[PDB]
Amino acid sequence: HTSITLVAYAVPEPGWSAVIPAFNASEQGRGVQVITSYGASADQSRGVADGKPADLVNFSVEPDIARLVKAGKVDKDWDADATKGIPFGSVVTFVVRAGNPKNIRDWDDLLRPGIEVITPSPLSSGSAKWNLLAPYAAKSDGGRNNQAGIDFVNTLVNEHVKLRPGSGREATDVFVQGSGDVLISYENEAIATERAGKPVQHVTPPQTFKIENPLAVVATSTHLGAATAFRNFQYTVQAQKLWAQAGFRPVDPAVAADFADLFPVPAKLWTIADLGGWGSVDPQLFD
Repeated sequence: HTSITLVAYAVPEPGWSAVIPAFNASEQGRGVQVITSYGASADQSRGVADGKPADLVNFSVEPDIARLVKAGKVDKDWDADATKGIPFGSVVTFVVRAGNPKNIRDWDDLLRPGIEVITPSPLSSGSAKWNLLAPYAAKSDGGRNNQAGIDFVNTLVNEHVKLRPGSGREATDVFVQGSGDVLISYENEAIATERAGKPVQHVTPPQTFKIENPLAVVATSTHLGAATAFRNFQYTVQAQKLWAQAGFRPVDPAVAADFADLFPVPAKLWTIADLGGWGSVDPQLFD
C-alpha cells in the first residue's frame, strides 16, 4: 500500500519497533509500512529541515521540533493539543556498571576523583541537553541559585567529561565497550541496554529531570492521511501500554498509573516548565 518514514532520534527504537506491528495490525495501519531512521536528535532535525524525506518526526527535545516549524516543515498546530505533542517521555538516570562497583547514587558522586562521566555533545544530541539540565536544576534548585548550577556543570564537564559522542546511542555504545564509570542517559535507554544482556544497571539520582520526547507530523509529507493515523495511534490505550512496556514513560494518566510501579517517582522531578520553558532555557544554554 502506502509508505511513511519516521525520522526519530537516537534511542526510541525499542518502543517504535513494538508499536509499528501493532499499528500494522489495526484498521488504519494495515498496509502502511513504516520506515524508520534513528540518529543524533539535532542532526536528524537539521536533515529534515534541509531536504531529508520524512513523514513524521520524533525528536529528543522540543527545540528539534521548533527548528522544523521555523522552516515550514512542521505545522505550528503540533503542540496546541492537550497532549502538547508529547506521547511519552522518560527521566534522566545514571547508567552504571553491574553491581554499581563505584557506588554511584547522586549528582555529587559524579564529581568524585577519577570518575569519568559519559554524556553526548549538546550540538548534535538532545540527550546531552537532558543530561545537563538535570544536574543544573538539581544543584540550582530549579534556577534559584543559578551560579552553583552552572558551577556544578562547570566542574562536571571540564574535569569529568572528555569523550564527546554524537548521540545518546553512541554514548551507550562506547560505555558498553568499557569507557567511563557512569553514563548519563534516558531511563528507557538503560532499560533497553539492560535487557540486551549487557552487564549494566541504573540508579536514578534523588533529583532528576523529566524527559519529554515530542512527536509531530511533517507538513511537507505527501501521506498526511497515514502520517496522521500513525501519530494518533500513539495516543491510543494500546500504544501507550506498549511504550510503557518498552520502558518509555507514557502520558496516558491511566496507563501511567498502571505502570507507576515500574517508573518510580524520584525525590524531585524537575521539568522544563520549572526553568521557564525552553523559551528561557534554549537561549541560555550551557556550552
